[PDB]
Amino acid sequence: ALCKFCDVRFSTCDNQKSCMSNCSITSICEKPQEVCVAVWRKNDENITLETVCHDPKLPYHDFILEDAASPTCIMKEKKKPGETFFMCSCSSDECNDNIIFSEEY
Ligand SMILES: O=S(=O)([O-])CCC[n+]1ccccc1CCO
Repeated sequence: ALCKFCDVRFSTCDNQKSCMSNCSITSICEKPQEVCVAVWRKNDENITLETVCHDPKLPYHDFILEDAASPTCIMKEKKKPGETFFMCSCSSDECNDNIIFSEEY
């Protein structure tokens, strides 16, 4: 359990099949059950990328990390009232550093 852990940073990730995190912090997750998470958001002022460790038995941003067992971080759209974002989780080393915006691969 070893993840990029910069929390929410500005990003230029847009209109590409995959993105790097460009996060310089790689952390040992505090608890062994934790997985890596990436969250991509765009509003009319900026794009951000959030990278953390998170326990997948706990919701994150009001969603369950159903993909926690995956070695790769495959972005999927999350829609709630007021906000749409993209999120993925994964459980291989620094896997939230290689963020894939496709299911084609
Ligand atoms: O802002 S949007 O509504 O179009 C969602 C964009 C989703 N997204 C984010 C970042 C990189 C790539 C993609 C899609 C693949 O090109």
